[PDB]
This record gives sequence, C-alpha cells and structure tokens, in this order.
Amino acid sequence: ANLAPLPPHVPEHLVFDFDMYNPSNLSAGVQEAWAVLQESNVPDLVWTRCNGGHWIATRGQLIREAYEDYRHFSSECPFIPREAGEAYDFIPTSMDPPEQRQFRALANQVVGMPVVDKLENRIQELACSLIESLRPQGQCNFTEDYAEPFPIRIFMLLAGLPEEDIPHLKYLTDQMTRPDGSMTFAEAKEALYDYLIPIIEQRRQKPGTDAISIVANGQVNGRPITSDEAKRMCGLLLVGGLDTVVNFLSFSMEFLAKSPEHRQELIERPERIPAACEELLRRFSLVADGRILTSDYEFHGVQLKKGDQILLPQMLSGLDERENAAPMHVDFSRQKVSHTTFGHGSHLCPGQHLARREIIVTLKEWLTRIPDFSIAPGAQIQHKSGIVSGVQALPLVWDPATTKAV
Ligand code: HEM
Ligand SMILES: CC1(C)[C@@H]2CC[C@@]1(C)C(=O)C2
Ligand SMILES: [K+]
Repeated sequence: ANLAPLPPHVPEHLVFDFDMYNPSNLSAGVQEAWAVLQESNVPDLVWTRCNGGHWIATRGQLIREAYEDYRHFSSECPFIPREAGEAYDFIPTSMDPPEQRQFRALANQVVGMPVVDKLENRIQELACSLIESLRPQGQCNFTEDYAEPFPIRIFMLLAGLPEEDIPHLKYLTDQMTRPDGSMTFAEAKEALYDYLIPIIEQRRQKPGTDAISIVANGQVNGRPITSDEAKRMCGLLLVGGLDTVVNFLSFSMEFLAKSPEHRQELIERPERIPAACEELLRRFSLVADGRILTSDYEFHGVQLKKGDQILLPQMLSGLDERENAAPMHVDFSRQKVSHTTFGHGSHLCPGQHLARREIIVTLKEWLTRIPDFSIAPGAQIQHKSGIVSGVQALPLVWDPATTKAV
C-alpha cells in the first residue's frame, strides 16, 4: 500500500506494517484488529512504514514505561501522522511536565470528580429521559439515539454551549481522530478554534458559571491564562466531551446486545455493574496516541532516533495477555482488571470520573428499563479505527412488552 521508505536505523526484522487508521483485520472488530500486534510473530516494539512511518509499542510494559518517561518520549508531537502531530497544539496534552502541570490543574477543576459529583443529577436525569423515550419504540440506532446525545449534551451543559452547535462540532472533532479524508487535520482544528475564539473573548469579559468561563478566567503560574491558551485547552475539552465516551458506550452496548448471559449477570447482580464497567473499559479500550523522541535513545534493545514518532496504544495494555489472561474474554468477575484505557503518566485522563459515571448510569438505567435487547437481524456491525476508535452504526431491537417503565 502507501508505505514510506524504511529509515536506515530500523532493522528489517522489526518492521510490521500496521495501519492504525485502517487495520487489516478490522472486519473482526477494531480491538481484534489491533490485537494482531500481540500475536507471536510480532516483536514487542515494531516499526510500521504506514502513515509516514513510526514505532508502535505492543506490550503494556513498554507502553506504561514510555508514558512515564516524558524526558525521552515527549507529548510535543502526540499524533500520527507527523503532520497531525505537529499541528496538534492542544493544552495540556501537547506539553510535558513541568509546563503541563499548571494547565492540567485548571483542567482538573472543570472536569474533575467534584464536578462529576455535582453533575450526577443531570447525568441521571438525561439517561432516564432518553432511555424512556426509546423504550416504547422497540428499536433504536444507538450511536445516534443515545451514544452521542447522552455524553455530548451533558458536556454541552457543562461547557454552557448550545445543543444546536453539536452537529457542527461533532463533525470537526471526528476529523482530528478519525479523518474521513474530506478535511485536512489543521483545517479541522482551526475550525474548532474559530468557533471558540469569540466565545472565550465573551466569557472573559462577562464570565458565566460554565466550564469555558472557568477556563478562560483561570490562573496559571501565578498569572492570568491567555486567550490563546484558554482556546487551546477548550479545544481539547470539546474533543474529550464529544469523541470519547460517545464511542465507548457503543462498543459496550454492542457487546451486551450480543451476550444475554452478561446482561442477565448485571440484572441479577446489579452491584456488579461498577466492576463490569471497568472490565468493559479494558476489553473495549479505544484510544491510541503517542509521543516523539527527544533524542537518540535505546529502548528495550531498540535504537530509537531523535524525531522518531512512537505510537503507544492505550488500547493494547489491557489486551496484552501478559497483563490479563484470556484478554479477549469478558469476565465481570476478573480479580484484577489491568489496563491503561485512560492513559498513563502525567497526562492520565482527568475526565475519567465523568466517563465512569456516565457509563455506570447508562448500564443501570438501560438494563432496568430495557433488560432484553439484541442486534437488529441481518445487521453486521462494523468498526472504525483511529486515534479514538468507534462503531459506525448499532441498530438495536427489543420487545416493548419485556420493558419496564420506571
Ligand atoms: C471513555 C472516555 C475517555 C477515554 C478512554 C479517555 C482517554 C484519555 C487518554 C488515553 C488520555 C491521555 C492521552 C495522552 O497521554 O496523550 C486522556 C487525556 C485527557 N482527557 Fe480523557 N478520555 C475519556 C474521556 C474524557 C472526557 C469526557 C473528558 C472531558 C471532556 C476528557 C478530557 C481529557 C483531557 C483534558 C485530557 C488531557 C489531560 C492532560 O493532558 O493532562 N477525557 N484521556
Ligand atoms: C487521545 C484523546 C482521547 C485525549 C482526549 C481527546 C483525545 C483525542 C486527545 O487529543 C487527548
Ligand atoms: K505539536
């Protein structure tokens, strides 16, 4: 295919041409497609000539180690291909400690556990209303009818943005994680910034109680945050709010629809939902970004060159059979659910608490109202791969007679 010429410093035996935006075994499921990187024929650290050429760490050990060592593995250029990585200037993700710290503190403020706790009632409220509205229909297009509106509307409420702007923003955020080829990466990013700029200016002058007002008027390093810094942070918040939980919920529901035994498990033993959420986060992990080498560095017997990009798939740690036995099997009773679904190191996800709350609320409220459901007959669910992977469509069906109006 479109393979870049092999750099002189890369041993031929370490080459494995994996395409993160279109993996070969995608039809088997996106996580399954990525897991081919963990078969016996693939070394721990390999070089793919796809997408401009870059390294890929395939084991949890290397992924965790790399995410911790920011001195060698910089977040300055975190996305593949390099073009995207270089245009990517979100805050604080494109920064390494110490610089990142002050901005991350501010981000924790607007999406951290305290915010989640205060927002739980709205989360509960929306989940219940959306699910009840669908219950009597006996069918739904999950991605469009719940997966997107639920987490996204909660985020828009948090950020104090009009739901009317969702379609526009959602299209843009997805061009940065799973480009469909209709927009260049930098242009999609700028479009996001063009939208935010006037809003940030407005909320710095006349601050509201929303997350954007909080960010735009925050302080970093003992001084006021700049309009541009606030912009670069809010841009990141939009992506996290619009293209993370949204995708994960579909992977989870697709699975539950296909496994009555697991649904039954959660209906008969509700207290197991939190554990189930965690196991699902491992099995259907969906993120994969990376870092750039700050200098020549030998890593686990492999010579890495300054400038080289290395993909450190957050998705792979939990699927690594070295971290979890029978990794592709969902066991809600797994004693130790090991994963790096929310990242690792200084950039570990601050919105993970909001994510878990939304997932757990979704599982409890959906199963209590629509306990029995399955994939629409004749439907063949397909996935999409990228920085954040997802489910293209998920047609679900159930018998309204077996549902319960709460
Ligand atoms: C299932 C849901 C989610 C997953 C799997 C996820 C995953 C991740 C991962 C892997 C990282 C680290 C990436 C890196 O090291 O380069 C991260 C960072 C981040 N996430 Fe999440 N995330 C989720 C939901 C959210 C939500 C809902 C928000 C908030 C709107 C959010 C906001 C952020 C921010 C601000 C960062 C950057 C933190 C920093 O750079 O210090 N995330 N997330
Ligand atoms: C890799 C991510 C999941 C993380 C939050 C949104 C995302 C796409 C980023 O750009 C940082
Ligand atoms: K950059």
